[PDB]
Amino acid sequence: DWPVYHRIDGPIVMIGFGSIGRGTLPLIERHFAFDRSKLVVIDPSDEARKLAEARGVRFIQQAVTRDNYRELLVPLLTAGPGQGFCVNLSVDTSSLDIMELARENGALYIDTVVEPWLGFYFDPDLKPEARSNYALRETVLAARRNKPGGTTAVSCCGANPGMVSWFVKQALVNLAADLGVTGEEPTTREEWARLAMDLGVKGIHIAERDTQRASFPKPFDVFVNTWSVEGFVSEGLQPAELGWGTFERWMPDNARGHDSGCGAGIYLLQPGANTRVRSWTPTAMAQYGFLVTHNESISIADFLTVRDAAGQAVYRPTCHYAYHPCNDAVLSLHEMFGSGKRQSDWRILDETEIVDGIDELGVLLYGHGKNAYWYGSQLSIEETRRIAPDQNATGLQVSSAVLAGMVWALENPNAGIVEADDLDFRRCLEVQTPYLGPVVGVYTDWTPLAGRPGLFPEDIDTSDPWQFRNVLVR
Amino acid sequence: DWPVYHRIDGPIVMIGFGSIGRGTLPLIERHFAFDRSKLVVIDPSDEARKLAEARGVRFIQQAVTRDNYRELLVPLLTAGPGQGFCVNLSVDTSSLDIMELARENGALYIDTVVEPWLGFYFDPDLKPEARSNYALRETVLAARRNKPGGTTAVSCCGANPGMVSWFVKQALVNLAADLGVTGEEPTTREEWARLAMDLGVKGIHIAERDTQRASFPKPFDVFVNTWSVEGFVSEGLQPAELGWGTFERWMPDNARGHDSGCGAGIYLLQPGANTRVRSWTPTAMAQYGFLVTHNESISIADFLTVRDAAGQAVYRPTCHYAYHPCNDAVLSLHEMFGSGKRQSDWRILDETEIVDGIDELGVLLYGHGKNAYWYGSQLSIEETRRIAPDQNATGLQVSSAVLAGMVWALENPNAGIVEADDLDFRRCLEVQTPYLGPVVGVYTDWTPLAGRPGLFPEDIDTSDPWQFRNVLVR
Ligand SMILES: NC(=O)c1ccc[n+]([C@@H]2O[C@H](COP(=O)([O-])OP(=O)(O)OC[C@H]3O[C@@H](n4cnc5c(N)ncnc54)[C@H](O)[C@@H]3O)[C@@H](O)[C@H]2O)c1
Ligand SMILES: NC(=O)c1ccc[n+]([C@@H]2O[C@H](COP(=O)([O-])OP(=O)(O)OC[C@H]3O[C@@H](n4cnc5c(N)ncnc54)[C@H](O)[C@@H]3O)[C@@H](O)[C@H]2O)c1
Repeated sequence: DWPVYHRIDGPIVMIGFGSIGRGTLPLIERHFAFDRSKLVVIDPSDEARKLAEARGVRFIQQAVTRDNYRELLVPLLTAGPGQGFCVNLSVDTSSLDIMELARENGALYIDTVVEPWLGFYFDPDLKPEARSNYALRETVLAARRNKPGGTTAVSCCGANPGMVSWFVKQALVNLAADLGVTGEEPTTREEWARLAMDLGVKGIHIAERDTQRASFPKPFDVFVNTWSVEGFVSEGLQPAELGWGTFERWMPDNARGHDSGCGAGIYLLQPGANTRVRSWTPTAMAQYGFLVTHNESISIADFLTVRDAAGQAVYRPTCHYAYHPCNDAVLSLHEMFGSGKRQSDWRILDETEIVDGIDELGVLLYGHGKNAYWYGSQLSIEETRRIAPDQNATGLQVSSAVLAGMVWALENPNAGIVEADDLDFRRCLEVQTPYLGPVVGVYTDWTPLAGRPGLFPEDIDTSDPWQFRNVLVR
Repeated sequence: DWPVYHRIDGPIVMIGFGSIGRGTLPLIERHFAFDRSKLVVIDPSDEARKLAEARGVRFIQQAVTRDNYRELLVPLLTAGPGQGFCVNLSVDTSSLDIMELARENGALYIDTVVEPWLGFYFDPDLKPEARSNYALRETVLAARRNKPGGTTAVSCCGANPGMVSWFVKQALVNLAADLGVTGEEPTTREEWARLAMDLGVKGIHIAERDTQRASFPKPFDVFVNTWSVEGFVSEGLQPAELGWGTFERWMPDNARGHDSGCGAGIYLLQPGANTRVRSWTPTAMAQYGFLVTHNESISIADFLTVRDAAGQAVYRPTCHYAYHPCNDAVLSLHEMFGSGKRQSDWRILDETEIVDGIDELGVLLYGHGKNAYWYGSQLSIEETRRIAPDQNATGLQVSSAVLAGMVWALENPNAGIVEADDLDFRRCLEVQTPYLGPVVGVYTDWTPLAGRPGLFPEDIDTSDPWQFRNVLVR
């Protein structure tokens, strides 16, 4: 039967009960020991309230805001007898501020995104740079520098960001092994970074194809998705963003860097969900992905940076999302950008509404001796239904990653603010793998120059197929 | 009961029996008197053969080619008694060569496209300019100059090109009435061009939204459309192309003109089916269309050109396609361009497969005192099934236009080579309108600058919303 990993000795406060909350709650109940009355869910939605009442869980129907979060969360997280756990799966709330509050009060914390308080994403007085995930991530890095160590808080530990950081480490180990390179696997950041450099990894796509289909066709003027519509549109409207490799020799005219921070990122002055890149997955083969900004695009490139004695970067991989969402979400983006405004309505596909499909989610390492290697999960909706309730394949990859992060935080409770790249990737994947369906590594000889140039002139670099110049759809 | 317009006493030679041929044959049998035995269908496919045999129509299973078309077609065209009619609804055949052969033998001719002999659309030695619909149309204009008058041959008389020319004339008439512009209805090309100028029509979109949906979801690696997949992909991979208005102040860097010809066009060094434009239809409201090359983009702009004494163009409207095909076709394009190659299979949706939807097809006249005016057909699949067999709503708009052109040609059989713009639009709409469902004119305050600029800097022209600079998706 199911492993019980740990006792939680205090309140469990779940903030948000949308698609990921609904998928995560049963895993928390499944895999942790605690008094049922210790758990409470906070969400402003009536829909969420009715579901929570049906599950028999405590529910507080309230939006967490800048104005009320201290008054609301501090008593709940410190109810005792010991250390509680704040599980933040919301939108419109500040990850940074709630995280800092949890840490001040000795409660563990996990989220799946660096979310700002409501109002941030569409503030007209904000420059595009300030709306970037690079900038949000830097607030977390600064918080860590200001308060090193202390109670563990896990930032951005979903499927992506989150799990895919663990896939990158496993992929690097697999590439090395497949070359006949034997020896101790890296243990430090510097060793991982040098492994990527030594293997000649030029860059990484977070290469995803969602093939989940609904029993009903896409309705006119309804945005459809397999996870948060609000969250997807939000990130989709942020600037296109990528971790920027040292091998790159070209960037578009509307690309910009950053004055400060870890130094690993650029962004484009255009929305990521209307930016296309040429990419590849085992089931899709060659496909367009959208260049949607993601925390791990920066965090992985940062993690895998090799610096010289002077502190200058001598190696860093390119890293970015290449997202092909479900067909109805592709159509939803076409409708939204085509109308110049958000649809009147939206819906997230429930498992009962999905006829078939998978969420194929992995990391595509390219530029090395075997050209390209994809490593990740091919979780189907059929398998999902067999092993976890109240979610689709997309949800389960995320909720199981939150599970793994919670297990790691409980096992390593004095580690301070950490990213998915900081966790024991083997332990996390050990906890998560029961919920990931097939997990496979696949080589391909495909490159962004396959079939090019065609019948029109193209600005391409034939000496280096994986240059962003060739990947970006222009 | 249905009107029988004329008796056809000679052979009726239908070249091609795909989606449009299948929809047109029943209309021909319905609306003309002739012995069924004088009908002959020529198509290389087994599928076409089985369908023709089921209809009891003579069938020749041959591909018409540059090598055989004279030997194959001349005896069919001249079998008598009296004048034959060549109804050309094929792919991979030269419209020009077959047209000249019909004329040389005294047979009437109609088609729905200026198609080249097989090999042209992907000939690697052709310059982009030579692959343009402008260049193909010039071969027809040259033929007309070379042999003025003579037997009627109707070039490009489907739904679009074809019907939309008649919609432009009716729209201009409606606009004049609404804008209070006085004068007699134009009766010459020169008078039409002057009316468009006097109304201040800056440009015209062929503004289409197809909402037909199938009872099955789009299959992976299958291109799905409501009409010719081969024909759609061929034109989609031709350069983006537009009739170019005198009001335009900007063209993109990869835009090019023509050294010779009528002078009304430009093209872009990129495929039209992967080129988006901001447009509008009554059912879609604001939407993306694809800037797919079309004969009427050039023919309508050329037709509405006003010249001074020197022969210099002083007024010309912009004119181009702004096509939003059915959702499964939108997905098919994303798949094809994302993979960089055609799908391994394709299918055209049958009326028996379509669960609902319309083919909303009209002309959007803009820049005048009432901003924009859309005029056209909103034909539904439900209505289509009630009034015509063996076709969906897209098919019926095309087949009924072919019917109209055939009636016109019989009533005007010595008019020489003509385009849809040369036909009497009232007579043609009188024949076609019973098959068009609701035909409506709608005004809108929408412009391409609606909601712009937004979150990111945009290269827009704020002085004139309808500039191509604002329409083209960059
Ligand atoms: N790392 C990853 O892989 C990953 C994957 C999916 C989702 N996410 C993130 O997880 C979060 C949730 O995703 P989802 O699919 O569950 O979203 P969702 O849209 O389905 O649900 C969001 C929930 O948050 C609630 N909410 C809104 N304002 C709130 C407030 N002030 N306080 C508390 N709750 C509030 C809503 O009522 C809703 O029920 C999002 O922020 C999303 O970006 C991360
Ligand atoms: N103006 C318009 O509005 C409009 C609209 C639709 C279609 N069209 C055009 O009309 C034509 C037909 O469209 P469709 O939907 O019927 O196409 P389709 O693909 O369904 O059918 C094309 C037919 O042509 C046949 N064919 C191929 N090679 C041939 C040859 N060498 N000789 C004779 N026949 C041959 C095929 O076997 C097939 O049955 C296409 O060229 C298309 O572009 C125009």
